[PDB]
Amino acid sequence: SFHRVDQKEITQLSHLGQGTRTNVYEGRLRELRVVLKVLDPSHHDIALAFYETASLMSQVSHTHLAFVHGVCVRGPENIMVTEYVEHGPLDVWLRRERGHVPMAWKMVVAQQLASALSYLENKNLVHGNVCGRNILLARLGLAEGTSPFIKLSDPGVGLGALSREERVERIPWLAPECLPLSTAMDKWGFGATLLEICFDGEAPLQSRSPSEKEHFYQRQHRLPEPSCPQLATLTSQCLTYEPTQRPSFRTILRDLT
Amino acid sequence: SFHRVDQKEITQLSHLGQGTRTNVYEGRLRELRVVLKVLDPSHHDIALAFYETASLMSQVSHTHLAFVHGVCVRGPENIMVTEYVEHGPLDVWLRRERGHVPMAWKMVVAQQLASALSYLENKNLVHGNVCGRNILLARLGLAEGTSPFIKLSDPGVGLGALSREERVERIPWLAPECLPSTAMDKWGFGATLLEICFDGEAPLQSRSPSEKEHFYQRQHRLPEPSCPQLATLTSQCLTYEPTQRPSFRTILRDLTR
Ligand SMILES: CNC(=O)c1nnc(NC(=O)C2CC2)cc1Nc1cccc(-c2ncccn2)c1OC
Ligand SMILES: CNC(=O)c1nnc(NC(=O)C2CC2)cc1Nc1cccc(-c2ncccn2)c1OC
Repeated sequence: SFHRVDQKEITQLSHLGQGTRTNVYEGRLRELRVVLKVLDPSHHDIALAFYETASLMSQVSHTHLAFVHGVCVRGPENIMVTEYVEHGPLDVWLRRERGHVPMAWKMVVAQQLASALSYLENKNLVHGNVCGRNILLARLGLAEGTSPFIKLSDPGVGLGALSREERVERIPWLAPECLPLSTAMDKWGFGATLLEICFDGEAPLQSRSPSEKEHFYQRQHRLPEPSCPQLATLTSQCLTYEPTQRPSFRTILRDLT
Repeated sequence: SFHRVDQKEITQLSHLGQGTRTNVYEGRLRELRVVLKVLDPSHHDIALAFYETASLMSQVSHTHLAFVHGVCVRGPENIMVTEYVEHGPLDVWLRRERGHVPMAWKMVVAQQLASALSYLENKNLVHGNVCGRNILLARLGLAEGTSPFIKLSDPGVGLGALSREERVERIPWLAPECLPSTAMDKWGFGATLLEICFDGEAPLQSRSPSEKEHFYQRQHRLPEPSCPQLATLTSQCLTYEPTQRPSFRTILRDLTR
């Protein structure tokens, strides 16, 4: 379970984006600043998948995971009330500052992403949506002697409710076993996100057509090596088609530090 | 003197604000994150008050004073290359977080500002523009987190070069004797101490130039702070007799107890 929010406590403001089956808005919680994830009109299947995500996030506590205030369930409306994170999604930032993000900064982001993912591994919980967009910058770490500070977002509508078409869109982040749930899928996610971070918010296959994406996974191909050997080995280990072959986050965090 | 920065070394980024006769931009220095204070096309005396400010800031070193990198000369425009601090101006932050800033937080900021201002007093060096806006937050310190870490900015185009209209615009922070010495920063400190107490809202801010000037001409005194721990300190500071204002050595001593 998750905390219930009455429609009278939440105010909608600026549209920020569009998630899988959702529309992201800025909002107020009665007045604290929040983000409202408004689920589109849906079957009970999708509403339940949205609840599992709120629940996963509601029963966790880590310094590098966004907080969930609860869910507001009305007539045809489901709104996840979540933490507003100052500088927004990392992928957008990495594109804005393309060619000007040092290796040291990216490395911190990776340690923080893996610290957050080691905690869900030990509690045998699956995030299932690791990508640049779901990494939020609480602190930019642009000034000397200041490091970036991340906050991994809620995974949105759970993978179990998405269609093949929607799963194909999640490539290169989607684990190949997930194309047709284990914690090993977040190892593929962490891996494809390392690549996205190295290539300054430009993930491999991102421009490719759904068929070209689907074919790459069907033909069992592998993603490019990054432009920094500081992560080249770690990525090859994570981005293996064999789930059992992927390193544990305990191992990853060791391989980083 | 000060360092000469070529325009090849700098990169102008997003605009942050406007000062007296300047436009403030975020930027890069070849690679550090910097703040570029671009002076408007100016006459040799204005540019000299700008060069004098660069010089003051260049030839001083203090933990709680922002760093000046050098000066660039791009056609009619002069660029003061300064330090980028993580959270920017303090007034902006106090207004944003009004009614959520503990007295302790305000007292750490006060001492830190008195330290910077004592350093310059032992050096017999005036600032001339001590106001909330010229208080930069390197560490936010809410909550706890460790406590805040401010940096007093450069004062921009020196007072001496400004007009009556510009000097009036600096009320309530402008010392009354400066409307028609190191004593002026004691008023500036006092006026800022009110600004910090009233959560970034200074007295006379929203008033007309004639109302502001009239308040000073009629020798009218500013409000008492809602912070009782500062009532006497600011009363001693915000006096119309420069010689009746305490030294920063005294303010610091008093602040500890
Ligand atoms: C848990 N809190 C959050 O997720 C969240 N928090 N803060 C911000 N702040 C901001 O943006 C700041 C203004 C810059 C944005 C956030 N989410 C967000 C914004 C825009 C698009 C998406 C999206 N979601 C799924 C698919 C695609 N995009 C999205 O969710 C990740
Ligand atoms: C010496 N370095 C600086 O002054 C300075 N350094 N860092 C930040 N960081 C940021 O903001 C980053 C976004 C967090 C802001 C800074 N200055 C600043 C920002 C915006 C407006 C002004 C202005 N100056 C005079 C009058 C009115 N406004 C201004 O100068 C004080």
